[PDB]
Amino acid sequence: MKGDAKVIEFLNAALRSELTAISQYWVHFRLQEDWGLAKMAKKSREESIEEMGHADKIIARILFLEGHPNLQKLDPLRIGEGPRETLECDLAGEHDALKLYREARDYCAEVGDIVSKNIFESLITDEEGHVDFLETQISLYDRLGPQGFALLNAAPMDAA
Amino acid sequence: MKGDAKVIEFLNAALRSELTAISQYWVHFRLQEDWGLAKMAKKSREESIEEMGHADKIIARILFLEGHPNLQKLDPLRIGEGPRETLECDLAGEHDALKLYREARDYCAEVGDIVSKNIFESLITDEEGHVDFLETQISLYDRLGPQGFALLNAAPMDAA
Amino acid sequence: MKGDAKVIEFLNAALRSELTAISQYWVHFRLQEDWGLAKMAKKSREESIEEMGHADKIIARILFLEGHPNLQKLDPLRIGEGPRETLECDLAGEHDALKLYREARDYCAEVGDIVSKNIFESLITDEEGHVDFLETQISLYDRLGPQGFALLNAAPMDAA
Amino acid sequence: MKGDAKVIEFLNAALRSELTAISQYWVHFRLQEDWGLAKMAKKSREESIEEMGHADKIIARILFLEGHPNLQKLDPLRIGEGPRETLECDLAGEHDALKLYREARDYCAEVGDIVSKNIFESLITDEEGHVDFLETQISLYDRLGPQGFALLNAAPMDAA
Amino acid sequence: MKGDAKVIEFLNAALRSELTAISQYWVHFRLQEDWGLAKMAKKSREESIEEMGHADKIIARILFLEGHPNLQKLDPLRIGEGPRETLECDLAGEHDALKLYREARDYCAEVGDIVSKNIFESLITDEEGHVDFLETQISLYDRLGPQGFALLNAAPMDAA
Amino acid sequence: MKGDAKVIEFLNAALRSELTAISQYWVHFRLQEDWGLAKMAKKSREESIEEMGHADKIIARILFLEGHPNLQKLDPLRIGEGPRETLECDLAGEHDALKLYREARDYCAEVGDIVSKNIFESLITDEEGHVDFLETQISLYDRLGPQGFALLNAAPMDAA
Amino acid sequence: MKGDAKVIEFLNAALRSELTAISQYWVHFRLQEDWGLAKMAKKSREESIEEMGHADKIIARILFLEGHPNLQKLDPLRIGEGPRETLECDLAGEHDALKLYREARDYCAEVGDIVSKNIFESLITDEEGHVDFLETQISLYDRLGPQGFALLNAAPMDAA
Ligand code: HEM
Ligand code: HEM
Ligand code: HEM
Ligand code: HEM
Repeated sequence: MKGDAKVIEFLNAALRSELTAISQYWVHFRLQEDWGLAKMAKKSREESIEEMGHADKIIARILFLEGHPNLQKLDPLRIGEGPRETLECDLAGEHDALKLYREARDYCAEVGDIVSKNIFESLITDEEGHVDFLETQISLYDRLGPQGFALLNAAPMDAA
Repeated sequence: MKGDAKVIEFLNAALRSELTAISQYWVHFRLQEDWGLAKMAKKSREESIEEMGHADKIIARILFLEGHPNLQKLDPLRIGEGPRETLECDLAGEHDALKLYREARDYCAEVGDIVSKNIFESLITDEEGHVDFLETQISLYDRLGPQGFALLNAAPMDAA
Repeated sequence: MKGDAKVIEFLNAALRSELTAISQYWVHFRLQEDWGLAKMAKKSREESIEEMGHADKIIARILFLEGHPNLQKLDPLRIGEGPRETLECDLAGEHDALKLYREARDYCAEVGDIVSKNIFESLITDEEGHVDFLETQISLYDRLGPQGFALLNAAPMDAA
Repeated sequence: MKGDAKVIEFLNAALRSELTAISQYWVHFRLQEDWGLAKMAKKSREESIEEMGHADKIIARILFLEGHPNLQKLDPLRIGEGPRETLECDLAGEHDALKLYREARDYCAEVGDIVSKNIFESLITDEEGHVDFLETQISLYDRLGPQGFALLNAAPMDAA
Repeated sequence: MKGDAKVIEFLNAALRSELTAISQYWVHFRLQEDWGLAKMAKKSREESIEEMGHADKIIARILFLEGHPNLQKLDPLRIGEGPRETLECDLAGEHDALKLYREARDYCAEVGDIVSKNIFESLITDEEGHVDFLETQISLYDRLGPQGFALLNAAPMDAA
Repeated sequence: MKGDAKVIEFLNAALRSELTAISQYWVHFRLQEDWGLAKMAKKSREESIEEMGHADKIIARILFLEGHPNLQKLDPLRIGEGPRETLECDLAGEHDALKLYREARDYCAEVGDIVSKNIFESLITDEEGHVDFLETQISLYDRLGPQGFALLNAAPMDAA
Repeated sequence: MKGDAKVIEFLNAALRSELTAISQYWVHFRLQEDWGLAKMAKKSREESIEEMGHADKIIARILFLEGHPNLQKLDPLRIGEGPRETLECDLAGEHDALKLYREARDYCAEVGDIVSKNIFESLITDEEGHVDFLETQISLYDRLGPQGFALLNAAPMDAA
């Protein structure tokens, strides 16, 4: 089914946004793992794998609309150099993604592409979910303090 | 453990090579799925997920050597526009990767980084495995013919 | 139990014939596997393992008759360079073996070695079984055609 | 993948070495069985089947490197005429094989064929394992004495 | 079905041969048991029960051919007075039986009694099996020596 | 199999290094247990038992090469007097061991002792694994702080 | 609980005695394994692991009494060069240990350290157990003779 050229552009931009999130979360997972914050690390791994799912879903929609998925580049990565910074960087990436999705979503509605519109409403919904979580974690980070938060998310020497 | 600067460079190049393979295989999976060649598609999905594993393994080694993993860019993608071309493109990517790995591997040996050396020997071994498979598939493609090969790797209308 | 010198000669010739078949079938298995004709390959592997059994059985009979089993040489191998040729080469080897077994069998009867005679009748029976199969496969090969036969005996990319 | 002509030569020589071991072990199994040394016989059968595995593995590597596996001939067989001699003959064959493998292995390294190199390191490792075992058995043979060793490896009249 | 008078004669002679073997094996079982060679004894018991089966099979064939089975007498028994002698006596009895069976077998063939012929081929086959075993045991006896062989086939004081 | 005198020297040095690690880890386990840091203690016990395995493996290789394993002495022990010091002492011991293994490993390669070489590559790989872990733990120790780290690795009064 | 300085000295001497036994038994296990005396070897492995338990128990008591466990040295090792010698060397080590334990035990009683006293009574009891066993084995060794004993404790070629 031939799709609206601009909807395809939006989908490809969202895809690039996702590919960026995937790598950012995965690096954070690895980084957090090496810091000994296993519990924080597992969450990052999960979020990265969630984005992989979004990316796949989007690539399929692009092909169906007869466009060409472009995974050649990523937007700028934001790698935190510490526990709190990674939360900040991930949150920063979510806000940019939500901005982009709300925009794409409005355009899909205007052009009448119902299915593509709902995909963005679904993505918007998932991203607000991550935002909710990160905000709660950042809030808990300040309340507990650097050491306390690290303790809560660290693994004992005899773990796994 | 501080690592040899050039070993880290090689690891980051191998990582970029892998991130490229991951996306190339995934696009091929999606493309093959839309062509109705489900069986060919599932194989591509598997190979893409194998590369994801390699990438993760490499990022961890980089962090351990105290380097910084860089997933900001991918090498040029090779997207086939048909069944046979995708096999060709994937095979082309394997040869470039093997070339790079044999090079990195020699350098690790020369510098004495035993563990990093074996990682490249492991990657070289896996890639020769994929090459073996692709060559057999390309050979089978020419023997069966375009239609015959597509038939062998297609899914009936009542599938899954 | 001391056996008839010539029966032992026949047994050693049959053994050499079998050792030849074992290797011919095994190479064909490997060759067919690399061609992507897995189903054809599995049959060759089975036949090779059947011959291994015959060989073992014959070596035991030779030792019992107090002779010396000689596995130092094989008769000329017939390696096909393609699907149909391998069927032809295997069929060619069966005919030579049957010829030899019918001869040995008559001699065992003449000399009165009942048990050795039945072993050759058993071998003759198994070989006629393989001949039956190969003839049916060759016939099916011509009916289906090169591509069709290869298709029927090929494995999909997502196999095993 | 086209391979180095000399690596293929080495692989075919190793193959010939293995085909030789297979038959030597199998004859020893049969011989030992007729002597009533069932326990010694079962070990020989196992070792013969191990070599069969090595041979298969090597034939596959040869085909992948686009060479032609040659199973037409075997190196000279060494058939012991008694319990201790068979141990000696098998040990003699191991030393020749190890010599050949260490040589092939060095060449693979020099030419940079990593995978083929590791195959020879794997074979070298397995062969040193058999050598270890045989040396321990020969040592135990002299300590126990001909009759004692035969007793330890013999089966009672009511066995199996 | 009225049978050939001479085939019936042969069957009755074979029967007498078997009734003889049954008792010879059973006495040997008992003797060996009293000597404390339980493992040697169990084998003799098994062989005796095998012959019982042969005898039954033969009596049935005789009745079918409308002849009269005669179990009134046995051929001369051969009772060994020691471990090795019993093996010798049993082996001596096998050779006489095989001689008789090969003779009966030829006659059945000449007269065209197919079924009776195969019975003798079956008996010949079983007897060569026992001969094979006994020869291996006698060989093992000389290799191990009187004491060693007795040890291998003896039961500990706390057995069964 | 007679081995290279100097390879045996290296193996015995590696053995001494391992016997040292075994006792150092075990004392640390006991010490940490008495401090109430059960989780830290269990990890030390595991590492000590890992080294026991290495030691056994090395003693076996020495005997095979016909050398004489020498477990009469240990290198200087490094007993920490507190949580962080034990991590430091264990890390210090790993670096010395890696130094020794890389040296032995190069020599095995030079002399062509393939199997012994791989044992050192295996040991080097395991030790880099422990180093990775200890570095992550030391890093986590400074991030959490003395009290926080002790808390994370301590057992409640109602434990086990 | 601060302990009697001399009790701690005795405990550390007993510890050194045990660390010595551990290594002596383990070397004997390995040696016996290479000789092909698997059954004798498994017993040595068990005894070595028993001593490991004693050592651990003693180190814990030392720490509780606020002393410092010293595993830096071992008493002189006694490595037998043959089956019977290893039994002799192990027995020699037991007698020295018992001598030391009876001495430490008396001192603990005199000073009133009840718990430490019972530990030595427990060790004395276990050691007399090993002595009982070794004496029975040495006696059985002379009764059976070198070859007979080796036979009883050897493993067949098809073992494990
Ligand atoms: C940044 C590089 C990537 C890394 C490090 C990575 C890592 C992983 C790993 C190791 C898994 C296996 C499941 C598990 O570990 O629990 C996984 C699964 C998956 N990845 Fe990736 N991945 C990467 C990129 C991608 C991208 C860009 C795509 C394709 C568009 C993708 C799509 C998927 C999907 C859909 C799964 C789920 C598979 C399943 O569980 O059935 N991944 N990835
Ligand atoms: C020289 C004469 C040979 C004899 C008498 C012999 C005997 C045997 C026997 C009795 C089996 C039958 C299956 C079983 O026991 O489970 C076996 C298995 C096997 N043989 Fe042979 N063999 C011979 C040669 C070979 C050759 C030339 C190859 C390949 C180049 C080979 C490779 C194997 C393999 C891979 C198996 C394993 C089957 C499995 O576990 O799936 N054999 N052989
Ligand atoms: C000469 C003295 C014989 C002795 C001491 C003897 C001993 C034995 C023993 C102890 C059994 C009892 C069942 C069992 O153990 O399970 C057995 C089974 C048997 N005997 Fe005999 N037997 C003798 C003669 C015969 C004869 C003359 C025949 C037939 C002509 C014969 C045929 C059989 C058969 C067919 C069985 C198998 C039963 C079954 O498995 O269903 N036996 N015999
Ligand atoms: C001198 C060299 C030593 C060697 C070669 C050695 C060997 C072994 C082996 C192979 C194990 C591994 C686990 C298993 O087999 O299940 C074991 C277990 C054990 N070892 Fe050692 N060991 C040595 C020294 C020690 C020392 C110094 C101690 C303590 C002071 C010790 C205490 C133990 C304990 C308590 C276990 C029992 C594990 C359990 O059952 O939970 N070992 N040792």
